[PDB]
Amino acid sequence: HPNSAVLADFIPVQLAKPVPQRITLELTAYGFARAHCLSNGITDEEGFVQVYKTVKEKFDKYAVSPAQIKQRQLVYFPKLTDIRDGNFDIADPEPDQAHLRLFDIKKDPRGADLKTRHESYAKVVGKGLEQMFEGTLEAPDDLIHVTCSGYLAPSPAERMVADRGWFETTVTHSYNMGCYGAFPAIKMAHGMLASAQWGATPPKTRVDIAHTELMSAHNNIAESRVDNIISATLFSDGLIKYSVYPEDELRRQGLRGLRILAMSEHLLPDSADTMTGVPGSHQFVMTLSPLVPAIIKRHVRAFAVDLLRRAGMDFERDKDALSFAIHPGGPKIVDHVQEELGLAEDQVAISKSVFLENGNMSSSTIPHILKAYLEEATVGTRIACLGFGPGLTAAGLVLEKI
Amino acid sequence: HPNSAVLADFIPVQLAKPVPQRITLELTAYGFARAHCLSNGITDEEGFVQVYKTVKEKFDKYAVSPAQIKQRQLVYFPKLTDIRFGDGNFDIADPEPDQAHLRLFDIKKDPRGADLKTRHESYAKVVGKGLEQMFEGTLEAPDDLIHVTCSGYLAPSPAERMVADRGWFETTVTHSYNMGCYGAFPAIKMAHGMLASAQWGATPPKTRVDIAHTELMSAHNNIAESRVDNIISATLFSDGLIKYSVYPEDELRRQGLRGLRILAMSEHLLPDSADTMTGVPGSHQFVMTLSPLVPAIIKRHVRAFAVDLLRRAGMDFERDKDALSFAIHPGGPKIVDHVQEELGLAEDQVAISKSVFLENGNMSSSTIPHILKAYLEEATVGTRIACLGFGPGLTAAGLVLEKI
Ligand code: NA
Ligand code: NA
Repeated sequence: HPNSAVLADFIPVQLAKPVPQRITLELTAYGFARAHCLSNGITDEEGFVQVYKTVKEKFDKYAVSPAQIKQRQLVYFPKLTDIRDGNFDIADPEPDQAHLRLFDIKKDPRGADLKTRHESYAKVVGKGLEQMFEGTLEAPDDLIHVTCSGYLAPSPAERMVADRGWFETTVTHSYNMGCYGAFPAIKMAHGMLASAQWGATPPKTRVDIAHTELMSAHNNIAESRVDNIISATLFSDGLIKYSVYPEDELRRQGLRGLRILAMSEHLLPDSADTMTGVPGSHQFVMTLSPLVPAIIKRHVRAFAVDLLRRAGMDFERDKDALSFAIHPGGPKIVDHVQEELGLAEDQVAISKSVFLENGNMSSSTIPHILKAYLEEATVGTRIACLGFGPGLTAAGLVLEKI
Repeated sequence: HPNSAVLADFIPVQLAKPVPQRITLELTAYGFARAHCLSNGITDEEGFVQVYKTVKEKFDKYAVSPAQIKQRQLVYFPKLTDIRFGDGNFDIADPEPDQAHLRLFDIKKDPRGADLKTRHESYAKVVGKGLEQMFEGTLEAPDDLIHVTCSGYLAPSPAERMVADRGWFETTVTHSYNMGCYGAFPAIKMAHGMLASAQWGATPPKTRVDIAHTELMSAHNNIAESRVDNIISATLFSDGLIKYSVYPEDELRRQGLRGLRILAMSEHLLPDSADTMTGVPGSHQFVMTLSPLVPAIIKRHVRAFAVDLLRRAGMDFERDKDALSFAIHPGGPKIVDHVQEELGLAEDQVAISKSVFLENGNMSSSTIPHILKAYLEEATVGTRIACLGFGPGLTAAGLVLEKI
C-alpha cells in the first residue's frame, strides 16, 4: 500500500524489578501515616499507632488491591533492601544512589523538590533510553519523545540522540498529553511520513517513538485524600519504544507490523476539571475525580462508531471481528468500555492482562498492549484502540496486522 | 498547488502595555539586590547599599541595554503607575484585587516569590484571557489547534479549556511543548503533517489548523540568582501571544487570503552543545541557563544548515541567496548579526528580524511568528523567505516559505 504507515518493533525496558502489590500497599500506607504525623506534629507513639490504623483502613477500602494489580514497576519505591517492631526500617541509600530516594518519612514529608526529582528523572530515563535503543543500527529520520512525567530542556531524548551522533535526526517533544500520549505521537509520526511524501522534507523511512513515564517520581505521601491513595496505588512506571515505517520500507525489511488505517481525537464536554495535573514545588500534582468512568462510558460508543467509520468499517457489521485495545485508566475502565460496546472477553483480554500484570503505566500502557497484539495475533487481525486522558480527551486508532 | 500548506492570518494579542527597557533594568537590579539581602538575612542599610551598588554594576555590564531592546511586554512586571520611588529605592503599590495573581515576585519577605503551582495558576488565568482575545474573530472551528508554549504546562491546558468553552468538540488539540524559542517550527511541521495525513486518508479531509503561541517568559522571573546569565535572561526575554492558521492551498485560495506557502522544513541538533542552554522546572519557576558560547556554536553550524535547507526547497544557496529574505530568530542581541555575517547577507535581508527584537525583546517561540506576520504584510508576492531558529539542544530549525 502507498500512503500507508505501520507500527513495528516494540521494545520495552525494565529498569527495576516489579514490586508485589501487597508490599507496595503495606509500605505506602506506612509512609502516608508517617508523613501525616510529621505534617501535623504528631510525635507520640500511641498517636502514630492511631493514625496508622486509620490510614490502613482507608488503604484497605480504597487502594487498588493485589487482586486488581499483581505488581508494579516503581523505580522510586524503596529497594527491598532495605526495607526492615511494628514499623518498617527504611535504610538510607548509599550516597552512590541517593537519586533514587525522592520521599522522606523522617524529616520533611514533602520529600525531594521538583528540581531534584527532574535531575533524577534525567539520569534514570537517560539510562532507560540507552537500553531501549541499544539494538538500533541506523538513526531514525525522526525520534519522538513522549512523557508527562519530566520536562527538561534539552530533554533526555535530545541528549541520547546527540550521544549517538545522530545529527540528521529531528527530535520532537510530545508532552503533557497524559495517559493517551501514544495517540498524538503516532499521529505526528504518520504526519512526518506524509509530509515527506508531499515533498516538504527529503524521503524518510522510519520514525521512532520513545515513551519514558516515571509516574513513581511524583509520589505525594503527604496528602491523604482518597483520590491520592488511589493514584499512589494505581500508577506505575513504563519505558518502551517502537517504530513507524512507510509500508514499502516495512516490507523491504521483512517486518510484521500494525498498519494505521484511521485516527481520531477530541475533547469530551463537561469534563475538564475531572482529571488534572499541575507542576508544584515538589511534584506534578494530580487529581482524578470519581466521575471520570461515567463520562468515558457516556461517550465511548459514539466515538468508536465514528472511529470505525473513518477506517471504512461499520460498527454494527464489523465490531464482532475486531480486537479492542483499551487503555486501562483505572481498575474498571476496560470492563465499562467492554459493557458499553457489548464486547466479548476475547476482544479485550490483552488490555485486562496488561493492566493486571503492570498497573497503569500512563502513556506507555497502550504500546505494551499493542506490543502483545503484534506478537500474538494472526496477520489480518484488525484492532480498534481507545484511550482517554486529561481534557477529558478521547483518542482512537484503527490498525490492521500485516 | 496540490499537496501544499500555507500560513496565513497572524493575530497577536497584547495583554500589557510594554515597559521601556531602562525602568525594567532599574527595578530588576533593585529586586536582585533586595532578594540577595533577604536570602542572606542582611538587614543593615549600608549593607544593602553596598550589595545594590555591586548589583547595578553587574547590570551595567551584562544586562541587555535600552539601545538593544527598546521595550518589552512583561505581564508580570508592575505597571509604571504602580511604582513608587524617590530615595534610590523602589516600592510597588498593591495591585487591583482582580490583578493580584500578577504579582509573582516578593521583595519584602521570601525572595523566591510564588511557588511553581501558584505561577501555573496565574499563567492559566492570563493565558485563558489571551486566548479568548486571540480567537474572538474566529468564525468557524479549526480542525486542529496546536498549543505552543515553553512557559506553563497544565493538564488540561488553557488551550484545551478554551476549545471546550467554545463548544469545539470536533477539534483535535495537540500540545507542542518544551521546544523553546524555536517552537513555531515543530508546530508548523505538525500542522503540515495533519493536512498531509488527511490527504493520505487516515482522517477525514481538513481545511484549517490553528496554532496558538502563548509565552509568558516574565512569569519565570528569578531575582534570587545573581549569576550573570540570569541577569541576561531576566533582561532579554519578554512575553508574546500570537495565533496563525495553516491552510491547504486550495482552501486558502477559496478564501481569497494571501499567505506564506511552505516549500521545505528541516530541524536537527547541533553537536556538543546540550549544556549550553537549559531549563529545568524547580520549586518556584523554570530555571534557565544560557552559555556565552551559544552564538559561536550557532554561527559555526548555520551555513551548512542553510545550504541544506535551501536545497530541500529546490534552491541553490550561493546562486539564490541574494533574492531571499531571511527570517532569523533573535535569540540574543548579537544573534541576527552573527547569522547575517556568516551567511554574507545584506542588512535589508534581515531587517524585520532586527526590528522585531529591538521593539519587543526575545518573546521565545512567539518571535518568529511576529517576524512572519510582518513579511506576510510587507513583502512582494513571490518573495521567498528562509526562516532560521535556534533553541535548546542546541537545535537548528529551518523553513522555506513563498508569499502567495
Ligand atoms: Na526538537
Ligand atoms: Na490532545
